[PDB]
Amino acid sequence: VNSFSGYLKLTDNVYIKNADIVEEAKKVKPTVVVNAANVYLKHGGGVAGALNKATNNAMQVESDDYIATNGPLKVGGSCVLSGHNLAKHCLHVVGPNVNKGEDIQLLKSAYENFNQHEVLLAPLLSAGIFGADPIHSLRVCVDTVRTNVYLAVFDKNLYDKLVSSFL
Ligand SMILES: O=C(O)C[C@H](NC(=O)c1ncnc2[nH]cnc12)c1ccccc1
Repeated sequence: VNSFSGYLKLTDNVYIKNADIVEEAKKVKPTVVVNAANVYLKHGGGVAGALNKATNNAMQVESDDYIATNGPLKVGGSCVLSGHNLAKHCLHVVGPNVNKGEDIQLLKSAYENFNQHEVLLAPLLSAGIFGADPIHSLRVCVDTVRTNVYLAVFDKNLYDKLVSSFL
């Protein structure tokens, strides 16, 4: 038993809610919150800007040190950093950004990072301003992630569309 509330059940391991991931994290304090990061860990907008703002820019400061030491991530890759005031850890996962012309096939590789963690609070990778088809991304999530994932969808109309079309 865990502490998430009001989530709709989709498969053996995936739950979904129309919610602000920042507020879900502040409430649950999950072991792992997933950030929809880019390879430079420049947290400007979307999930990343929202999470970083909620940490008072501490996420960005930590991320800049990470990049200075290690260089950029790969599209499809991830790193584990602090969750600051939101979670124990933040798993920064880079899905492909269709608005940058990146390869949508890399979405499955991106979701595979979730399997290294027993339970996660996460956004829908590559959706929103990342420009991929969100129905396709939810499908890839359910068909790739085997650990317990609690998906937070910000946009109400999107959430309703995703639930109503889920197979
Ligand atoms: O779920 C959605 O609608 C799409 C989702 N975007 C957000 O979650 C989001 N965006 C902006 N500001 C926010 N403040 C709280 N959540 C926020 C997203 C998924 C993947 C990559 C980029 C964005």
